[PDB]
Amino acid sequence: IPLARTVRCNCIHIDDGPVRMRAIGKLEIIPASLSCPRVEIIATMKKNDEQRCLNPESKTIKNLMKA
Amino acid sequence: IPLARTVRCNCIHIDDGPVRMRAIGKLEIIPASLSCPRVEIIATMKKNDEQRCLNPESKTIKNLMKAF
Amino acid sequence: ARTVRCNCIHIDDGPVRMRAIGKLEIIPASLSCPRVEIIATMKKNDEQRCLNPESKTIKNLMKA
Amino acid sequence: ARTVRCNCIHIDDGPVRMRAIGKLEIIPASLSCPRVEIIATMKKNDEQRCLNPESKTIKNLMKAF
Repeated sequence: IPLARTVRCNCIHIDDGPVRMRAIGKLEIIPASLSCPRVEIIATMKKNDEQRCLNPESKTIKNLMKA
Repeated sequence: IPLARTVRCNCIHIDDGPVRMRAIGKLEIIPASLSCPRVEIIATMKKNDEQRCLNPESKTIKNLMKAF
Repeated sequence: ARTVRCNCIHIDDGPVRMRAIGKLEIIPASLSCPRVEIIATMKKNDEQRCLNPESKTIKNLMKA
Repeated sequence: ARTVRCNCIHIDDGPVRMRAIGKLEIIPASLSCPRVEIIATMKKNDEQRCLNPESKTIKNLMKAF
């Protein structure tokens, strides 16, 4: 809880409306790094392979992730 | 996202947890800027000075917001 | 007794550009200030001012 | 006829630290690949390799606390 930290991440906007394994093609998890002090979760929906950034801090998201 | 863009924002982690307007001492809304290309919404919970970053794209949040 | 201890002593009405604001604060009604308050930090000079919650330039603006 | 298309040819059972992982691309069990595939891209050389979905170095690495 300081000021603005300059960061470099893939995800800028984080999609909210959840889903389930059924619709998700691939799930890409990216561990926290020096450039992006947070985990990034990018799902590719079989629906036109629409890529969506999810919130790793979200309960549902956590549930879906770990199996 | 065509790639990674260098960005400078107040919010790094978005508490996509729940809430509503009991408590919430204050709610800050920072329009999208050249430095952060998406609006930030910082809530200062009535209790304990604790600050939470809310997802501006969250239906609940857009509705909690469009309620002033 | 009619009493009030709010942050705003002055309420702006002069319409303001969506892009001229740097920050916006919404402090909801309380016993100490039964009225909602919206304080904007303008980009220019970073001057803080209060906008009318009831105003359209605001209701429209509130589609942030 | 018939056909089967999994991405993995080798399954790295050897341990691995979250430290050296760039990312995981977890692919859900499909009709074409009747199991889940977890491809890791090591930080080192950006090397890709498959890890066993049912291995501990993975389950504990499956971070969420």
